[PDB]
Amino acid sequence: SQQFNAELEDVRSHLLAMGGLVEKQVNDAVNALIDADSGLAQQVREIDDQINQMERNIDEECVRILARRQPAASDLRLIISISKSVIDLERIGDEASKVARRAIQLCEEGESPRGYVEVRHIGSQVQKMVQEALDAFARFDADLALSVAQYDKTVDREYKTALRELVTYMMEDPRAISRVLNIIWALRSLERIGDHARNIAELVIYLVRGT
Amino acid sequence: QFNAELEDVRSHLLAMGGLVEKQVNDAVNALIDADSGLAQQVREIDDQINQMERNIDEECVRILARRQPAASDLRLIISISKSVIDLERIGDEASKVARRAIQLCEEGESPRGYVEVRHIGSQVQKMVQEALDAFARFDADLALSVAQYDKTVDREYKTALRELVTYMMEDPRAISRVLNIIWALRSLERIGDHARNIAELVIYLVRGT
Repeated sequence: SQQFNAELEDVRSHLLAMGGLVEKQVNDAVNALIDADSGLAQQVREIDDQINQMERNIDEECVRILARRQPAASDLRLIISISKSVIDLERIGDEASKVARRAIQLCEEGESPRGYVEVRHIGSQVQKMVQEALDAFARFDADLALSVAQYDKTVDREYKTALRELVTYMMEDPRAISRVLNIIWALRSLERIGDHARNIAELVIYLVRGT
Repeated sequence: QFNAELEDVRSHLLAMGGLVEKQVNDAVNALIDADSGLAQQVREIDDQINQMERNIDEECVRILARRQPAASDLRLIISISKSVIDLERIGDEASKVARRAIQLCEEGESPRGYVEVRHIGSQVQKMVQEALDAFARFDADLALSVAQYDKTVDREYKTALRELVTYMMEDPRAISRVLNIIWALRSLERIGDHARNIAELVIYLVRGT
């Protein structure tokens, strides 16, 4: 041991580094959509490969660590929280990358007459949820983690009311359907990003509380 | 010991996979046939699926508690735990398809989309069955064929969407019904990505990368 806990901090810090890269993808995707910025949107998709390769590198790392002799219960909880959470980070990065596709599409089609304030609002919240879940993991802080998980309720709630606004608007202005659907798909991806931040928070709870 | 609990966990996985395939089949059929009873069946199983997932995940964690496994054994258990998340996501997307089927029963049938739902639905159903069969037999050839087919589903989804959108502008009164077909199609495409994910676990376990 006891350099087993070095290699353990190394995989913890690799998680954090992945999370940081993914959080920046969320930031850039949202800005891309709002700013009708194709270049920024493409830059986000091109990161998604590095993110997938980070996830693979972390999974193998968890494998090697585990392979060396049985971990104590708390350590096992940590490795398990890491390997499940890189899946969440990967799915966050993939959703970011879908938002960036919507961004490009809206550049081609013209802006939606509705939904930008909602995208920005939900996006900034869900990006916060990601920072907080990572900060919570980084500090074994199951208090913060709990509130993240709880805030997901209000995000899903905001999503359903924005959907209402946007569907009823589509029925009033059918010419805008293609553009409104793009905002709606982007909002659905932002909601999922918040669902995954919540999952990573719940893993931090399990890690800390033991359950 | 490992061999025994591995077969235990593998045995629960295959049962879970079997229900989920039936869920997808029931949910696609519910939509095409306007059959809300069958959609109800999809939603019922979904609770069992989530149970199986939780159980299977606990078993994996206990197995990881126990030994010190060879790397290759760790890979396998970690991949099993991943694959049950995919199976749960598939189950959940099937439930969404069922919900859409119910709404459509209420609204009367959409003027458009059922041909594409049958088409994409049957392909994605096949992808799941093959992904699971490939996993059951560690057949990496089959796995790779599944993963690569996803691109054609995504392509078919994108052309279906374009045509359904333009149709909704030609006929605004169908908006609510057509949106339901679109949401269902979104779930099916998602089911395809999850079958692709399971097939890719097989490729990784067999070929390394």
